[PDB]
Amino acid sequence: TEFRSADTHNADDYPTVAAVKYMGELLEKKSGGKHKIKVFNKQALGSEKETIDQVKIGALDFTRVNVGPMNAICPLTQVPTMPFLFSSIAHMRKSLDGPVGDEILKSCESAGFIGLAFYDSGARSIYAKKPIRTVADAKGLKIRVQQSDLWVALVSAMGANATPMPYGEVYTGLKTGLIDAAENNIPSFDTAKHVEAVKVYSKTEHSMAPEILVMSKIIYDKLPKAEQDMIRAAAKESVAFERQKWDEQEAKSLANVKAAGAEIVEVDKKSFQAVMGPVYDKFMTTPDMKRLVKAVQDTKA
Ligand SMILES: O=C(O)[C@H]1O[C@@H](O)[C@H](O)[C@@H](O)[C@@H]1O
Repeated sequence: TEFRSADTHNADDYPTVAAVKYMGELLEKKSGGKHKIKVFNKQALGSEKETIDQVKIGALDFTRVNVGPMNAICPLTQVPTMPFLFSSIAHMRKSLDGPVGDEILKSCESAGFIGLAFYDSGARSIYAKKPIRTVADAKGLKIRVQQSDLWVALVSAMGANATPMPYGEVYTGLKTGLIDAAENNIPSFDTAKHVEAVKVYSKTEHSMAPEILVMSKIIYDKLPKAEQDMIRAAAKESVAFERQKWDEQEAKSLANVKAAGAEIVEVDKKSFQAVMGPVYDKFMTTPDMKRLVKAVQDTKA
């Protein structure tokens, strides 16, 4: 069959878009030409939030979204959203590739989603019209976050005025002054044109919230077991491809924003990490959550 998958990013060569297309090619091979995937980027099938609900009801086969908007519906996705959980990108990758990531993916089935893969999204940092070098600078900042209570709390802990909005509204919000800041990785800041509106990128690196690729359980459950396995394998094998493309995009977008006049500011990251204890207290509240946070931070370099 020809499955459909959604992506919010406009660029046809964005790493997450390229990665699901690659998955589709692997799936065609593994299935002897039976199954294919068509990727609808440019949020053609809806915002992230909208596509998650379409997948839930079986109207959309796959969606590639950030863990952020999955935080309430698949609560263990909150774990890798947590601020300063991972010590580095390498640590994130090892954690998500291993039993921690796999447990989180499997946990989404109770909510109607087959978790298939985590894709790299770098580290997220604040961008604004002024530098944010300490949490004191963040106090009162009118900043957009993704649509989850955890995300609101995470940035609120910095003293900022966190405002949940869908991604597609961010560019205009920054241009018109409806919001004064947002936060994201460099490729997003670049490709969504946020850099056109605000130039100061303060490297708070306050989350490494990865992407998650989910399939509709309703659709998955109707396929033969052997074909379910093909889909799982194609997804898993696409992660290495996504990561290589992601590394390349990080470099390209950094060059782009620097050339466009972005001011990249180094910060006292401990200023920001020092305020996050209560976010763990308020959100990492179940035994599974506590065990997974510990498992991540027990992971050896
Ligand atoms: O901030 C956001 O909403 C966006 O952040 C980007 O990093 C994710 O790639 C994209 O999936 C999210 O929709």
